[PDB]
Amino acid sequence: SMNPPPPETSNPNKPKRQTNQLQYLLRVVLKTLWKHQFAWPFQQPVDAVKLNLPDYYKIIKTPMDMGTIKKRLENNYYWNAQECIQDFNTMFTNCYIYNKPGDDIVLMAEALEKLFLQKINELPTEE
Ligand SMILES: COc1cc(-c2cn(C)c(=O)c3cnccc23)cc(OC)c1CN(C)C
Repeated sequence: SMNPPPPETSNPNKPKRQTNQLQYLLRVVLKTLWKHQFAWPFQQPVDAVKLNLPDYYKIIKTPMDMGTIKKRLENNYYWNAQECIQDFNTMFTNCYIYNKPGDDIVLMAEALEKLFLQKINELPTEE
């Protein structure tokens, strides 16, 4: 019935770096997932008000979405690739916690996560 503030996508107090791995995450991983036919439920924060999900933010206390991850990558928010991978994992895990197995949203998250893992296993060695 009321949405929380969305996750931050900038913060001058957070340490940040540019790495070839973070470049890969934006140019390959995020690009591939963003354009996927099943991307759209994950491209913005869950609007629990508009979607009539009064329980969502009573269950999901660490929200994350690909729109936020996209902005964090574009804004050079991360210190390393593992911080970004964690955000993706939070997004997927939130979906499985809130929804039921076999739900359409869970099947779509599972398809995206399979592709995410295929791309992550080709993550370049840090130069
Ligand atoms: C970000 O946008 C959307 C999210 C969801 C959505 C996402 N996730 C992750 C969920 O767990 C979830 C759980 N229950 C119900 C809905 C969702 C659904 C959408 O449409 C049905 C849109 C589309 N909006 C333009 C309306």
